[PDB]
Amino acid sequence: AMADSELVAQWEKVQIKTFTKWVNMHLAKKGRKINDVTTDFKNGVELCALLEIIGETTIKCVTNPKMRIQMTENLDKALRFIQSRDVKLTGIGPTDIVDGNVKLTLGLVWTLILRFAISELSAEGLSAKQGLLLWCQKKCEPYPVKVENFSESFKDGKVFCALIHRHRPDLLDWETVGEDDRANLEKAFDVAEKELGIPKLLDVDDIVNMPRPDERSVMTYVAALYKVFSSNDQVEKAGKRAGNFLDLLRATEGMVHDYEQRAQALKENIEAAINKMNGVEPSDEYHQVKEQINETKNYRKGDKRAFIKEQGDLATLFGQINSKLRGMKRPVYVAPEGLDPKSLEGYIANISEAERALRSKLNTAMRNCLIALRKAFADPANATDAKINEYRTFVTDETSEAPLEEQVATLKAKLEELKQVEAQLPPIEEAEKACGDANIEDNEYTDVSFDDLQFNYEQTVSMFEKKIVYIEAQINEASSGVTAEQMQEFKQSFDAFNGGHNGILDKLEFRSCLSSMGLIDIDFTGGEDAQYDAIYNNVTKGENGVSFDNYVQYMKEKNDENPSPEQLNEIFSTIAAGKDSITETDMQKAGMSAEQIEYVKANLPQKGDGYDYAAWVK
Amino acid sequence: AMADSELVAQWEKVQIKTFTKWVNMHLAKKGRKINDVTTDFKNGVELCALLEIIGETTIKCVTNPKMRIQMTENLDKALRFIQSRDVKLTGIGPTDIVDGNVKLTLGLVWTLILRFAISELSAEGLSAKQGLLLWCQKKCEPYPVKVENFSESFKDGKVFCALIHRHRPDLLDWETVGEDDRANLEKAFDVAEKELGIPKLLDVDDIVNMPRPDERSVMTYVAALYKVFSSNDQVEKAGKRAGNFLDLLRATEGMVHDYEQRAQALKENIEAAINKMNGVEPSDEYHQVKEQINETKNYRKGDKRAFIKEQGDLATLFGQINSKLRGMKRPVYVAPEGLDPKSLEGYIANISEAERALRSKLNTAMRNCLIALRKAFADPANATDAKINEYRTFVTDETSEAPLEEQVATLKAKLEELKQVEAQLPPIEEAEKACGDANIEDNEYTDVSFDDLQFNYEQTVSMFEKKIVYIEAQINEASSGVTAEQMQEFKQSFDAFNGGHNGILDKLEFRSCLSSMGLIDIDFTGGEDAQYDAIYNNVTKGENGVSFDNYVQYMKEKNDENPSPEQLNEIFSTIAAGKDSITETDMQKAGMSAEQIEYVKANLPQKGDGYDYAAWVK
Repeated sequence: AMADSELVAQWEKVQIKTFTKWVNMHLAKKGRKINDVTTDFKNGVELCALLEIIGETTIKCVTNPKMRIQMTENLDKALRFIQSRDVKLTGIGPTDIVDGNVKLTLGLVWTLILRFAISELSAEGLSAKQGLLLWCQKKCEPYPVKVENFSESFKDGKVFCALIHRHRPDLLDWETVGEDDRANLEKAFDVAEKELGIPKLLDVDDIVNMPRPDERSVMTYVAALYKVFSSNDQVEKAGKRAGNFLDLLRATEGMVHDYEQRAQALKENIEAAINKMNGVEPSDEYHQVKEQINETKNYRKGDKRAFIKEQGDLATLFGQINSKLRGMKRPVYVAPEGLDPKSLEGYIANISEAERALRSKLNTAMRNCLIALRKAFADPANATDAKINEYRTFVTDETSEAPLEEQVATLKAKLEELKQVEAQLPPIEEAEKACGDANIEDNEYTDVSFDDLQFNYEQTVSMFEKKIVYIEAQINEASSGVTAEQMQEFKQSFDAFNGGHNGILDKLEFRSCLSSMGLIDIDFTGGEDAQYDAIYNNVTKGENGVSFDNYVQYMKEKNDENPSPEQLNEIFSTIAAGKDSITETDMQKAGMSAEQIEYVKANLPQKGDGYDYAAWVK
Repeated sequence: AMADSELVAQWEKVQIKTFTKWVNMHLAKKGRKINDVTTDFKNGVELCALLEIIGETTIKCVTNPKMRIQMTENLDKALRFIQSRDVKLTGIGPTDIVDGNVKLTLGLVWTLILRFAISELSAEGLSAKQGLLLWCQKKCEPYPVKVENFSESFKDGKVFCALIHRHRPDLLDWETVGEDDRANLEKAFDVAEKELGIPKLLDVDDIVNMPRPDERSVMTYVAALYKVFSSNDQVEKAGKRAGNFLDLLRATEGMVHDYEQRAQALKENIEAAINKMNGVEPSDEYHQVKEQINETKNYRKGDKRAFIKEQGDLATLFGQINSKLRGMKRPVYVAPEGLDPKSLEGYIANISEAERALRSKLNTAMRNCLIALRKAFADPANATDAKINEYRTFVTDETSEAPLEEQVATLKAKLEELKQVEAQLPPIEEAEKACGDANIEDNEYTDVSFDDLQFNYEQTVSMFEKKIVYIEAQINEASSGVTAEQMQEFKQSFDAFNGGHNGILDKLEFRSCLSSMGLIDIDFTGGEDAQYDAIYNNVTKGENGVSFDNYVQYMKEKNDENPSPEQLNEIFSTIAAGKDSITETDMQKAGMSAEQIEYVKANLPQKGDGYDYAAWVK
């Protein structure tokens, strides 16, 4: 019977803890927390922040008021906001909150619970407390619970469970509740804490011990029932975070499209290039293989660069996107068969093999091409040097005992044959020149030169021609008055003066010849010599040019001008008047230029009084 | 006794022939000849030419006078010249010569013989005939001859011989004359004819037959005695011809000096060149052998040309001078030993051999030089490719069963060793480049390239580094919250973004990295991003750069932003208010962008009314 009064005190102790737990449930949204409503509101600051959250209005209370006037001034403005909303003002002034009056402060925390948690639940004749009760009565209708108030009804804790299942059957089982006061209460409070976001405003020990739980406290835990809604409606903002999370996944999905676009391009472009290398056939021509070698240099400078680089970059892309997935705890991306990075690396290894196989083909094409070019020249140059030298040996061979007229037949034979090789020379000149265009600079094949060929040819032909004329001259020594060794001299000069093998001496050629022989003082280049013009007319019968026959006729006439050995004897005799030794004196009387005389003196032997010419008969 | 009168007639016959023979002896100097003095003077022309030779004066008689007046006019002027010189005029008029009077004409031919042959031989009381007789008497003093007149004295012919011997003992022997009238006479007349130039004015038959030879005739043959002098004094002009002959020989002698000067120069210049070729030592350097090869090209273009040409020209000079000698019937010129044309030809053959021996040495220098250059590159390239590939094989070999912490020790071992080969690469690059400067274009020695070396190196080192980090990551998976496959992704991106091996991410490098990951919209090149600047400050503690440790710390914080699999479950539950299948409707009420919704619809499986997320718990 005594129970009544005793009960009220312990209720106050419970009501102070639960009212505290209700304030910092809203304050925690702003990082703020309080220990005790009866002491932490004395400065007015913590009330303004609580009013600002539940009120959606900016109050500017003085952040740490030290003197009583700022605290009281604080509560005039902060309280005036409270009073603006139809909360029951009743007794309270600002000083009542500064001075820390328990029962009035609890009454003030009570009014803003009705105003800000359950106000709208007024319903055409229903207070905040009543409508909330009817709300509770509705929600547990399927359940074997008896709900009369906010004390006795809640004590079993069977009604706490019935509210959560009705809204969320997912997280709390019903076929569970029995004689475990502690279990069902803890069951509810932890469920509210972990998935509903409601703090355990109520202590599990403090309810099982008491005859009745405090109405206001349990009424307050009713604000906690809605504060679970309140939190979730703010966790719909937390649910909008998953929109950013959705964005990230959708972006990550996109970059795999960029990978696959690029990976396919690389596979395409590679297979293509391999084919171009595999498609080219190595040349035979040097300049062609040179260009073919140059085209592989063009690849390695440009596309090869690009093919290795993109492969790496795509290995990086792949790893970067899977970095994202792994970190967002979604399953890893695997690429479509043969387009994963390691298969991409393999195509690189495939083209790195195609080029090496083609450069190998092309190296060897160059070697073979180059040996060809050297053999092009060496093999015929060797064969041709051999021929021109066999003929050389032959005209050099002094010894033949056969008749002289037989010698020239045989000689003229061999020359005709050797003259035939002349033809095969200019192909050899080509092949040497072709080696110079191919910048070849050694030839293991031949030590011969084309110039050596031409010189050996031209030399050996002259040796043939020179022997055949000379043996011709020895046949005709008989019939005509010209020693074979004299004909040689004539032919030697004539041929030396006739520039081509046009078989005649020009007007101009003849002059150069005679000026050499000193038959006219060398006036050959410039002037129009009346003397020469007369000599040339004479010599060239109608050949417009000096036939060799006409040349020899001229020379014979020049020779015929000269005196005989014995005719020259008589010439001297006449000077000396028959003396064998010729004195300077009688000779002088003959009147020769001193030059003439000194020449005699220096030439022929002195024999006493004069000089002998019996030596000159020899 | 009767003899007297008979004798006079035959004398006239003899006197006409000898007077004729005397006229044409002088006329022959002008190509003119007459048959008969008694008939050939009737036109006056032949007398004028005879007077012009013996008189040294130009008469202009009418060249062929047809009418008697020109002939007579002719003889007035021509006779007047005769009369000018103190010849005895006596009876003769011009008509006497036209009419062809024998005795007067003979008398006229007689006077000009005295005037023009023996005049000056008048001597302080002596006629022309007498002084000539005393002249004869003097000259035969040593001889057993008796000289009284110009008839009987000369008949034996012993006096004719005595005159010639006295002047010229050379050509007619004295110990000879006997009873041969015919011999001594013929002996004299032929001697006078061949060497004295006097025609046989006297007939050998006509003297032996007669009692006396005609005085005037034999007197005339006395003019022939002097006409032999007269001829020789004109053959002193013929002796001046030998001055021209002397000139020719002296010129021919000169040209042998020009030959010897030139032949010596050629011998000198050749021996010298041979020595320069024999003196050069073939190079080892390519560019050097190239230049050495080029110097032989310079010879063949220039000096070789000149050396062959001068040799020929001097063969021509030699033959030309001996042409002159041979034609002037002097003995041939022989050249001083080793400077004759055929020895000159031999020195040509000697230098034609020195060049061929040197080009052979130089060909081979090139070949050996070039093989060196290829082996320079091929041998180390082959050895080095082998090493980098043995290490490649090793990191490729998947299989080792030994502890993971042992694997990384062993791995880091091999990498350190392989890293050592890095050094030997740039010498190989040189040797390849050196082959390009030596324009080598094939290499039988190696199919390797330097680029292949560098790529195989750089690739294989990355493969080592990538395995060692990954096995490092597997050791530290335990202690720190990062899967080894996640570390790989981090390291792969980081290394990909750090340009050098400076072990940090730049301000600039970090941006490029994050813009890639899309952690800020790609504003990386241009602008000064307040956001990024704030992020960079945060991340780089004081490294002025992003340490990898700092990079991983950043990435871990980005990962920590993401929700749990089961945390994400609760996020969905809250949207559906505890429904397992999520309807478009309640979700829509949550207010996601339609893009978000369509993404869900397209991603997760439809399970009745809504879409399942039990799949996403996996």
